[PDB]
Amino acid sequence: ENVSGISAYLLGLIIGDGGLYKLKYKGNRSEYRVVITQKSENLIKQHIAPLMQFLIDELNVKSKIQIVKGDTRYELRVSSKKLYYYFANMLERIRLFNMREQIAFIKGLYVAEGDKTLKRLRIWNKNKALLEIVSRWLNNLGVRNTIHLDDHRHGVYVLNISLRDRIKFVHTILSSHL
DNA sequence: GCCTTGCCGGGTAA
DNA sequence: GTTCCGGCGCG
DNA sequence: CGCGCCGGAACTTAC
DNA sequence: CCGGCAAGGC
Ligand SMILES: [Mn+2]
Ligand SMILES: [Mn+2]
Repeated sequence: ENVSGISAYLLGLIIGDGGLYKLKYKGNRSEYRVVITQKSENLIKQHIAPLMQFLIDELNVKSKIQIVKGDTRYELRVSSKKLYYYFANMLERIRLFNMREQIAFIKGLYVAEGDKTLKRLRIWNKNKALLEIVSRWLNNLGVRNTIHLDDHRHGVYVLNISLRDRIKFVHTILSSHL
């Protein structure tokens, strides 16, 4: 719906700056976690949390949105087997995202781990396969780009968006909210 | 003269 | 970013 | 007994 | 994520 757009953006945040955790505790206890971390308390509570809350209402998830305070970051957390598989299944089908979903996800991923000086347009990730997919999406949207290994210390790849296509990128991806 | 982008080390924000 | 812990609830 | 939500926070590193 | 540097090209 418009639910798929919000979902693809949240998944961008999750993959970029959080995670999907399937945990096993003694014993045989368990937990399923949807997590976004971020430094800014305002960003988490006033922009990210209400979008998550909208999604929770839509899916009739009964879990609550937890915000947990670490010293270097705020952790938004939903403890929910259901929300978990929802995103986990959405991730494994990522190659089939429609255009509204691609744009939302790239935006979400850029909010998490894009170059925010905008002097340059770059996305960092260890996951080469994920970048190659975002690369294909950008090329279809008329945004030229390149991928290479940027940091040999942690195996981090960078996707570099050609500043030639700067204006089309900032308007189609960053400045579109649907 | 200037824009672009690969390189790579510091350390904040994951 | 990831994975411990102790807690509790529930059929 | 087995399993899933809560509330941390220590622990680790990818941006 | 940031940001200084340096090499290629218009
Ligand atoms: Mn990341
Ligand atoms: Mn981030």
